[PDB]
Amino acid sequence: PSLPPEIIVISANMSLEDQIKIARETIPIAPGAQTSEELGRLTENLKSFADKTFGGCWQVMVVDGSYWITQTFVPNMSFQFELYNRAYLFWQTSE
Amino acid sequence: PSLPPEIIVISANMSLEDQIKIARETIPIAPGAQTSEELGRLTENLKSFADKTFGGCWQVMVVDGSYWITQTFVPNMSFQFELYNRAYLFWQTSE
Repeated sequence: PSLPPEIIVISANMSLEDQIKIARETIPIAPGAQTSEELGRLTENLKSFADKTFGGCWQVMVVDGSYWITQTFVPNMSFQFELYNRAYLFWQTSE
Repeated sequence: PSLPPEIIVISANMSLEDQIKIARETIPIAPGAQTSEELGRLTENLKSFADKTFGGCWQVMVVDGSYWITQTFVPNMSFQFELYNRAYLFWQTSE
């Protein structure tokens, strides 16, 4: 057990186990979605996936493009990975 | 007064007054930067601007592209605007 090659990690504060099961849930339903409500309830079923599995309130952000974040202290789990040149940002916002 | 026409507001939890001074500081130095060594430390002198002016720790994310966030309760000031088709996201992470 390791992360699929399809998934390219940008950043993680997280166990591989939790990265992997984010992997498994994401890769099948993610590439189907292309314009805006495709993605709108995609993020939402990803958020709703995390809250069920990992606990707390989660924020899921999807990006088509390139980005730059200041670095600051970020308290909860965060996972950032590219799947087929589309970025996925996960933040647990509560426990 | 009002916001310059260049700035297209995506979301705000903020006074116009505080939105405007983000406009003021951003528009001159933001469009100049294209490289990652530019933008990487652009976000940073934007963050470092907000922390001095508005207080607390801020997270500034710049995007070249299109994006989708889940909707959730977001506690502090947040401003999101497009300037010359490059989006700028501000989050105060503490006060």
